[PDB]
Amino acid sequence: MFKMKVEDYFHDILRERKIHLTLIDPEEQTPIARAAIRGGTDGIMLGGSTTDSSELDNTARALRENIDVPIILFPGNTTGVSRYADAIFFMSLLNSTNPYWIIGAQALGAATVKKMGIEALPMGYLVVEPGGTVGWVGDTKPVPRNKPDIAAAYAMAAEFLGMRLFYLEAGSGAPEHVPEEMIALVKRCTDQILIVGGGIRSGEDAARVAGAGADVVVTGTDKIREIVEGMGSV
Amino acid sequence: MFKMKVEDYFHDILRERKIHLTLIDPEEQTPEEAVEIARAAIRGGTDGIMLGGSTTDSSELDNTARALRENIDVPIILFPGNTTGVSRYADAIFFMSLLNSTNPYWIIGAQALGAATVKKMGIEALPMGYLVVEPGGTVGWVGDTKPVPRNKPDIAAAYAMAAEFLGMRLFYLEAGSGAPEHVPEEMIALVKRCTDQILIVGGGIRSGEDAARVAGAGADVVVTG
Amino acid sequence: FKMKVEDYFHDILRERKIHLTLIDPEAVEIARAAIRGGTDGIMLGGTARALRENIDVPIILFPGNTTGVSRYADAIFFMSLLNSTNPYWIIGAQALGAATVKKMGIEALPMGYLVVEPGGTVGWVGDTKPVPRNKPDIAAAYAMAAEFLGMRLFYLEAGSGAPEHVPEEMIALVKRCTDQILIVGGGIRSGEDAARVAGAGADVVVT
Amino acid sequence: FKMKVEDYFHDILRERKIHLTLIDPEEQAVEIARAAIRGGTDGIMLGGSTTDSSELDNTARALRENIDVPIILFPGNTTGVSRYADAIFFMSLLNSTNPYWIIGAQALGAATVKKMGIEALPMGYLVVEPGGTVGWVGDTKPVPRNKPDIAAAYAMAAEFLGMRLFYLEAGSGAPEHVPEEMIALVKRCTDQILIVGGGIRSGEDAARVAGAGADVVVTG
Amino acid sequence: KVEDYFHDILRERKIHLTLIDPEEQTPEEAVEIAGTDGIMLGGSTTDSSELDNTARALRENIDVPIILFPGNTTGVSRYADAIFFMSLLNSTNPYWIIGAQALGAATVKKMGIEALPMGYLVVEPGGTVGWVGDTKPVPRNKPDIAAAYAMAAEFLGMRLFYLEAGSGAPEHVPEEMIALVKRCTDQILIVGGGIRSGEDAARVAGAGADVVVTG
Amino acid sequence: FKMKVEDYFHDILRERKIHLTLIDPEEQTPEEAVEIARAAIRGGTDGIMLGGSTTDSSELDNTARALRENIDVPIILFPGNTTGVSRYADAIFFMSLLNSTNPYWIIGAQALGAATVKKMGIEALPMGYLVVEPGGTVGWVGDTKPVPRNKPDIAAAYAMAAEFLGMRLFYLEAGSGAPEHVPEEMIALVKRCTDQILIVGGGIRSGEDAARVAGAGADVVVTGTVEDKIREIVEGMG
Ligand SMILES: O=P(O)(O)OC[C@@H](O)CO
Ligand SMILES: O=P(O)(O)OC[C@@H](O)CO
Ligand SMILES: O=P(O)(O)OC[C@@H](O)CO
Ligand SMILES: O=P(O)(O)OC[C@@H](O)CO
Ligand SMILES: O=P(O)(O)OC[C@@H](O)CO
Ligand SMILES: O=P(O)(O)OC[C@@H](O)CO
Repeated sequence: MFKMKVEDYFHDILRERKIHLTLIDPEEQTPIARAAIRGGTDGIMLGGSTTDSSELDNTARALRENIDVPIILFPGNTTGVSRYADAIFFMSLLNSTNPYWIIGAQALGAATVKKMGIEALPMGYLVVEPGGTVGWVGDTKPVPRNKPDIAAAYAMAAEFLGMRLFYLEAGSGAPEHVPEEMIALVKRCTDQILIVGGGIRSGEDAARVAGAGADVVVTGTDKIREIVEGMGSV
Repeated sequence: MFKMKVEDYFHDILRERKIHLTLIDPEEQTPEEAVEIARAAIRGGTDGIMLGGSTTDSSELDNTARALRENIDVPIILFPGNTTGVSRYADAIFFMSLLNSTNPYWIIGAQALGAATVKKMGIEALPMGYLVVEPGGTVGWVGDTKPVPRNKPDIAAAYAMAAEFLGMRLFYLEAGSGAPEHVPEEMIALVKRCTDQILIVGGGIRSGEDAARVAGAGADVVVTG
Repeated sequence: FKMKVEDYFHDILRERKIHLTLIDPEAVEIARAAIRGGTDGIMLGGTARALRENIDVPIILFPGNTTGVSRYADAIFFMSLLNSTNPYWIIGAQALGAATVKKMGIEALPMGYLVVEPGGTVGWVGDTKPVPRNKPDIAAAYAMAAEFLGMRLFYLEAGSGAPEHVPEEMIALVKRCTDQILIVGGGIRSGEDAARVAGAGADVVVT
Repeated sequence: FKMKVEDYFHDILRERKIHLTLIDPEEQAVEIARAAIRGGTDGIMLGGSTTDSSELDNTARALRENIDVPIILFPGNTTGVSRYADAIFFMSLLNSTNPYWIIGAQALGAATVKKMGIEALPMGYLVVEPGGTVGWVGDTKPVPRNKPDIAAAYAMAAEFLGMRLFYLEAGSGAPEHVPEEMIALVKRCTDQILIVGGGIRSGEDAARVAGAGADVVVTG
Repeated sequence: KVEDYFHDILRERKIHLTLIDPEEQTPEEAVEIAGTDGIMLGGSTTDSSELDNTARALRENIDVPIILFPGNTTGVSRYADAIFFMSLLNSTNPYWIIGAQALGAATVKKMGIEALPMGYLVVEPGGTVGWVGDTKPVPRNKPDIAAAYAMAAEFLGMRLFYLEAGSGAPEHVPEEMIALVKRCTDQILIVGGGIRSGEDAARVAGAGADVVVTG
Repeated sequence: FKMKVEDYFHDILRERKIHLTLIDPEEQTPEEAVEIARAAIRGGTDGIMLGGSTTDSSELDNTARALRENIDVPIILFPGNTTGVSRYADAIFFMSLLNSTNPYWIIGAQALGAATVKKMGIEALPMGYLVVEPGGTVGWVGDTKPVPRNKPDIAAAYAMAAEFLGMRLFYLEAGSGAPEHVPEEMIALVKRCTDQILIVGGGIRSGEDAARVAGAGADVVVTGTVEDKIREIVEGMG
């Protein structure tokens, strides 16, 4: 459970340091969080995939009882809403060619998010030139790694549309994380909480990305203390 | 000129009454004539001048905008139909997403292409969800939309709620220029109940009676062209 | 509920036409009323509804999205929204939801899903071009293509609350052109509405 | 007298693999068919292009004269139908972003197929990286070679939709054939006749693709 | 020859074209159907051999041009005099705009067939081609949209423009819209749709249409 | 007094191949843009293309005005959107992005901008616009499926389709800053199949790039990213 707003919780940490989140997939796990908190994670991301909304419920239920960091929903589809979470990344897949992933899915799930109490964090979601499975399923045109002006352009548009958070996604298991240059440019152009995930395995991966401008660092694939150490090194 | 935040000005008015905006098209008359229309429209007690509604030459836009910014003291707000709808002579821009388009260009593409320009200029950006209702008019057709049916307010509410969650503080229920009937009072009423958005309404609003129903139905802002 | 619903269907179709009751999500009372009214099954579409249990007719999931899969059901109309303009509703959603259907035991009935004018809400959310009521040649064309692709079931959807049900001409023509279990829904309120649809060729009626 | 092509296929699959030879009507030649049967092909696939339906008819007629194995149409558009064939791969290009290649073209060509007697084998058609010309013309998002889970997802969806055959397409002339992992995975997940084509030139390529799970191998 | 055939006639009067469908009657019956100035052959995506025989049957027995009116790549046949090589402009599907055309271009070049560049626009309600073509029919109350497309088509080099109400359409491409489109471009303006009565033809032709098509 | 731009082209094409210099208004001021033009003209460029980006039309006008004052070669608009129209130009490439998956870039944008082009005096040159691998930013923004470099038949197919639809000009686009220009084989095939003024841009930096591209069949050569480099390029094309 988490008493207060997750968004204020984020600003609270950001006064002093950078934020780390651990991404858990229910299909893969059985209702790791505790280990990642012993490493120094500041929150648990839950979802990322299209899977039956009951393995989610059980994993979500199990977590809310036993951990004291926020559970934030990371929906890969409308199957990603669960009342047992503390907040949801209410995201738009901005660089999709399919309106379903941009606003369609979002419209169908809004009543569910509202009927429940869940805090909704507005987030622009942008796939970078590898992109992993989400890039493919999300019908995206991945942003080339050497075209940061494009990423920055979408970051600026997201902000003007009211999205206070921006997520640079290289896709799960990306060989290399989002380019340092791309992150820096986005940080230069907006006042958004800049989140970066994908391909971040080593503390050095975390140092480069954190140093590049990222306010938040997401990881799914202790390794965590190595990572969180890395993000402190800068 | 207007100097201060157009959004605070809106909230200032909303404490006491509902807002009215006049939509002028640069394509349809000369800059002098629009000032005439504008200056005239201020006599009714309009609270601002919306400028756009069409995809047209960005030089007529500039010229009409310049002429207005000099001669009126109410806010000049851009109502862009494309990236051609941006001008530094305006006080704010409705930075809008055409939510029920089947084409990503009208949802995020155009917005992405014009954002650097909007930031390079000083223009204040009001985040706005833009939703076309049946019949949808010309913008419905050009915008590659599936107009929200008039007997499907649940759909309107669904997109309005999502817009809010995405950070869009304003919502525009658009029936399109020359709409035979304004957006149904039912749709407006439901949308107002479900969100904490400034609910803007345009399309087919001609008479005071239309304005009484639409405003009375829940609309915080009414637009007439 | 043992066992195959497709066999349950064929067994009945030997003697009469099938009726299915569509429940939208918890009042068991509605199912039981329609079951003593002589319905042959419960369609469940928009979520547990473990409440059967209390029923002895099949529970068939009628999904509006990937959120429509539940292990307490007996079968799923595993459907493709054929006349959608969005690949998501034709095969995309189906591909993302396929593993769950296999992970559970749920029997999957292959079904073509076709929206007819006016199309209702499913037509709109589904990004469809509803088949016009005076264009049955199109309906038949899609029924045949669906069948050639292996879809043994075909669903003529006018959308919930349709002012008029699917045209009689359209139903008849599709049945003449294929060897499918022909389901028709939308706008069916009166027995007379049910008389037209049933008489025209429909093997299954939904209300 | 003549048996169905699907039944013909199952008869072989009881004992051994299955091989089909892909002929393009546009590119030339009953010589090629006759030659490939002496090698041990089990059938002749006819198509691969969107091209005039007269080059097809003529090639189909000539073939139907000189061989005793099935002629199976492999259509690139509604122009790929000819009454001189024994069966048609009635396919949906599943990972296309364009509804025309998924169901639209199929809807337009259906009556023509019905008017003729042609046996229609229901087949899911999936383009794998790199994808070749069909990948480009077909408006596809090729399934990446290290994302077999995606391939398996579509094989399962195809099956649930009634498609008894599944075609893993790497595109004509692809440098690498569809990966063994993907083939292995897709065969594990469905009870479909699993066809695999593209880039299979050497005997080793066919041994690997066959060994990985492919029930049918295609060579053009 | 066929484009010149057209310009010569329009000097004095308006052109009329008769639309015959190969699917709907036998070639003998088709030769029979043929004061019309030409025979259009198509309207559908249909068996491509029904096309060939009907074209042959036509090509021998008449002295007016047989002009292909393709609904898809199945619509090219070597026995015709000309082809409307057309783009379905207000389609949401790139296949009907340029995709099909690219797939069919080599066939047209391989034959000698004369290709007339034509913008093809479905107007409300639009009929079957509008539906199959994945169109957003131009509303009957928006001639500005039609004209905008007529102008863009012309700038792209399309000398002919076709205002389509759809086969069997209950009502006209509207009087007006034709007028506006004619005012705004220098194209050979073709109109089809539910033109049934002699009264309809006076209206459509008089309104600005250079060409009237009837099936 | 002034000559249409297409006739200007035909005149040069009687004897030699054409060179055009592509300036982006966003990337430098009008003063600096005049410098590029004037330098590019002392090297034998035959014209100045104006566009290349989706950017506010006030930088365009100012760059366009400044040019119209100081040079006597034609100013041709190279629009990236309807914001790419300026009344101060001599002609516009009225183009369709043929291998886009989005109808907006194929005809939609063109339809919304047509009234403006007609209302102004601007000469409209009909042009098929085809993005080749890698495609650059326009390939990405334009929602394209870039023609693979080993698929000249695809390029030729669209070139043939463009011509039949009345498009007298064809542009093979490798994208700004492309590591390598459009393949020779691809250009050759496109020239063999049509009688279009065949334009090629992208990745053309050196005189050899231009010699090879020119030699392959290209009637026209566009270059932007790179001042008297032009003299090498125009030399190469001889
Ligand atoms: O590659 P990993 O570390 O699993 O990252 C997951 C990705 O979804 C974060 O955005
Ligand atoms: O009905 P009018 O007065 O044209 O106003 C409609 C306007 O909201 C369209 O943008
Ligand atoms: O109109 P009813 O009877 O509810 O039927 C609708 C159903 O077929 C689809 O939801
Ligand atoms: O011609 P190849 O490369 O063998 O490929 C066969 C077929 O699968 C391609 O359509
Ligand atoms: O059959 P009608 O309604 O006369 O029209 C046919 C032709 O106009 C179709 O383009
Ligand atoms: O690589 P450059 O020289 O900038 O050329 C690109 C230009 O041709 C865009 O089409």
